[PDB]
Amino acid sequence: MCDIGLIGLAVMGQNLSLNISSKGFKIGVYNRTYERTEETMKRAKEENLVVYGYKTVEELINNLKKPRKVILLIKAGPAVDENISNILKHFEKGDIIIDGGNEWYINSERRIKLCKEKDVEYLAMGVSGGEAGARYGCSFMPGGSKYAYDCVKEILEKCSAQVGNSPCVTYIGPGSSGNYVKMVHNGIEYGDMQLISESYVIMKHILKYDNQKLSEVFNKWNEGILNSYLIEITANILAKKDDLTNNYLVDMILDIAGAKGTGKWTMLEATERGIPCPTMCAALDARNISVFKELRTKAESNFNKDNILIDPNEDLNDFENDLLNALYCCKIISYTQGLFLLKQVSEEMNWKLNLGEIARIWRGGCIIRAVFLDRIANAYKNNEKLELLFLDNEFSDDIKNKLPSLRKIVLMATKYSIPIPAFSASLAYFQMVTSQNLPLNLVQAQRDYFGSHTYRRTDREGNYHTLW
Amino acid sequence: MCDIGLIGLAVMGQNLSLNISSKGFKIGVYNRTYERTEETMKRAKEENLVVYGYKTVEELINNLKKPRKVILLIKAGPAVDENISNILKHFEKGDIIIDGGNEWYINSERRIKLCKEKDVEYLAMGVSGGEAGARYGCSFMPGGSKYAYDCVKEILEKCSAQVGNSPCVTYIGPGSSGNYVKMVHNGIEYGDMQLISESYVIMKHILKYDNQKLSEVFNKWNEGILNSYLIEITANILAKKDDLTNNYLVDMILDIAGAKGTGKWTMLEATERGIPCPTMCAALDARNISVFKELRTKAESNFNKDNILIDPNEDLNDFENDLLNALYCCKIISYTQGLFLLKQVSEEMNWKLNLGEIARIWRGGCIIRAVFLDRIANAYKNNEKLELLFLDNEFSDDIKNKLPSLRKIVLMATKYSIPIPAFSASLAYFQMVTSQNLPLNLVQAQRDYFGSHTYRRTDREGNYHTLW
Ligand SMILES: O=C(O)[C@H](O)[C@@H](O)[C@H](O)[C@H](O)COP(=O)(O)O
Ligand SMILES: O=C(O)[C@H](O)[C@@H](O)[C@H](O)[C@H](O)COP(=O)(O)O
Repeated sequence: MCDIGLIGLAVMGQNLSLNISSKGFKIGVYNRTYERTEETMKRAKEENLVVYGYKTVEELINNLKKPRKVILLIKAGPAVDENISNILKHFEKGDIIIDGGNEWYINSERRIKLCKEKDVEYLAMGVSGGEAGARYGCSFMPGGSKYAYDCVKEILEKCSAQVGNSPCVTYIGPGSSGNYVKMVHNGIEYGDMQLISESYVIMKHILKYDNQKLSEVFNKWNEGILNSYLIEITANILAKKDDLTNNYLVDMILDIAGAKGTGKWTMLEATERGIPCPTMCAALDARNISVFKELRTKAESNFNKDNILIDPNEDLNDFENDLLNALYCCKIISYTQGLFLLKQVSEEMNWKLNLGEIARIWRGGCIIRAVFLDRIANAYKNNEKLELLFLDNEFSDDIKNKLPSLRKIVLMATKYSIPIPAFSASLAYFQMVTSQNLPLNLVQAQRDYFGSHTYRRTDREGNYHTLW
Repeated sequence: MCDIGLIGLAVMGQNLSLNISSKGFKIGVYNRTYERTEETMKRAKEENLVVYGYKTVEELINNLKKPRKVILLIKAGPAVDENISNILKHFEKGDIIIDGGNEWYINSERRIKLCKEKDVEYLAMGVSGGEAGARYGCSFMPGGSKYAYDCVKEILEKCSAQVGNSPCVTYIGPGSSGNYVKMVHNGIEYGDMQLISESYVIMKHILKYDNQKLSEVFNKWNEGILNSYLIEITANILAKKDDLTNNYLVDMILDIAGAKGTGKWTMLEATERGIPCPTMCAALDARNISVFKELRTKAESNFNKDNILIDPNEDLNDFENDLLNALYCCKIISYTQGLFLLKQVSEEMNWKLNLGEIARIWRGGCIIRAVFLDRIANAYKNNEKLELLFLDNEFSDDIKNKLPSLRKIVLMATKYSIPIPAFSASLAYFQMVTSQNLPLNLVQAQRDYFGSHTYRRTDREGNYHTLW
């Protein structure tokens, strides 16, 4: 009888099935369109692996060891609820459903209560790493039933990416906390990509770097503190030549960014809970503005973007190194926002999130993977209740040393009309959060003036209304 | 019998009752606690007006002319639905309920459906102007039943603020469109207040203006193109002396901004629909960051904000005039965002909003009222298909002449570490919306690299996936 089952056999589910099989576990798979089941078994025997395929969910469930465990890798929608409903007709007390898709956390909360009515345990698990990580080692973010986690943790530990001896998996917490952490991972991923792209236009249009010089700089950055998956693939992307023309492939790609929800969800949560995530908004702003390609073209035909002619007396020596420090400084600031969001939500939901553990399993497998995440992990291992990431002693020193470079980059970009919303939003966020006194005193005065909303004073307690 | 009735006698409801009476209409009022109903009648006596009070809602409904019209000014919550149901137990076919509170538009849609099942017409009406506007003239944003609007239009026209002889009321559209327009008014208002507060901190910390000079500058600006309620009251606020100390009152106000939902709702709507509103995020970011007053104090103690020492050879000539032009430029950009939001939402909701009419009724009564809004109303009445506000010929000229001032302001603020998120977000929004090519090509290549999401090409049709 099978150790675990998996429903949903796109390339993601196929690769995870091969991953589980290659680790010595016997796995049964199902997919309504049977050719995907056939493709999985074909790929398994081509790699000398064993994957059992069944034509129905009933036959798959019947071949599962007790306690029965099934992984769901189905595109988000009513097809997930239809499969859960069908599974609950054959599962019994103590069996486990594991949803591995990018889900909105409120949806998983509903499915947890529904399965619990039949005493079926539910694990809502975020997965990061794509098709490659699904096959060779990804980052698992399971949350929900701790009992469910314990029954499957050996599979997750062996199939996840390994950072030294440490598997990239942890018990996130109860309920839908696993979906929430994976959502925030993608939100942070949105920010890193927007910051990298802004570094790309800064060197292209201020330093006049061609695509070959750009790829070299990113590869040089990947050898240092900025070592990361996104910096690495960016260096590869910028050097890629087109095979339909004689241009660079990145110059032939239409600048309309897609998006599938997780970035928007992070933003909705930050707005609703009053948690400031300015770098998040900048990344979303860029993607949402890019959609209106025809309007942007007509708008530029009225507001012509003149070609950037650099002042010959412009001090641009060490500017490339200033940009390195600024981009690193912005990652500290951006991750501070994301980790602050996770901390406040954990406190509001009583999830008891372990931010050091979350940072640890983000060191490999996932998209934001970087040696940067090992520094974050160490910061929270030393202070589990750290309020803001850059208040850690080491990160604080990094900020104090690299912030002048950030100001220099924002200055030059502003002077030459280069849009850098994520860079400037990150600098603004740091300056406001480190300001004991902000101009919201005037805002409060205005609100009392036109709305009689009252205000508080600095020198005494109470709520005061003034006849201005 | 009474021409109309009003339920809910806080200061807003009391003043509107006096307003309706002062315009010649016979109005009956009711409040759950009878103490407020008496107070309304005493104040009516003292102002040589007559307002009829009733002890229960049944007597009020019995004294209404057909078609019966009742105005609701109840604090948002279940009490609104409770009063609606209580009213539906006595209204007949063709009677009208008008809700005037700051309501979330989805909740009004529900109340419109229920009242329509009882054949009672519903009017969800946004109201802006505060206590003074309720008494002497506010901006009414009624949406829903066109039959209900036509039956109550003369009361709304005479009680609204008058710009010349044009009353600040219009039929917004069907459904809850009136609540949505009022919500976006507050969103724009949030942006105006944040931009003004950044002008204040720029002059205070870069130019070293004290409060007397600050008040003089805003008064000076109120005489020119920036003539507006918010600029005017800002001048009064900055000059206001505290009577408990010998300091300026605004300096004794704790910098923790309140917020009661409408600004947050505007951002939630923009985020969910993918409509870029970066200036709204900056306004909300500033208010949300201000709440963390204790963390901000601890943060500055570690990140000491040095005294802003201005370079003696810094060219600050015409800097005050650059700030004037920059603030006016940001208002153009911010209203471009908010009016684009209204346009896109009108399309998606099939509301057929008249942006020229909405701008017209925002010229008086409401908080954002300004001669600026007459220019906006004229721009849309000249071209009802205008897409972006700053694409109007005269607004386009303003951007071209004033955008260099905005760059100069952002440059100086960046150099001297002044957080100005709304100014920088406005400038970034303009530079992105007017960019034919944005670095989202790199983002699209990354998403195809790690997620196989495919990309589009600039030179041919189709969706392409590259083995990078
Ligand atoms: O962690 C990952 O492996 C990716 O982030 C994964 O979740 C997927 O690629 C998302 O769809 C990307 O997000 P967008 O499609 O919204 O850019
Ligand atoms: O248009 C108006 O007359 C005001 O905007 C009114 O709606 C009220 O004063 C809001 O409560 C202000 O908004 P906040 O309280 O969220 O700042």
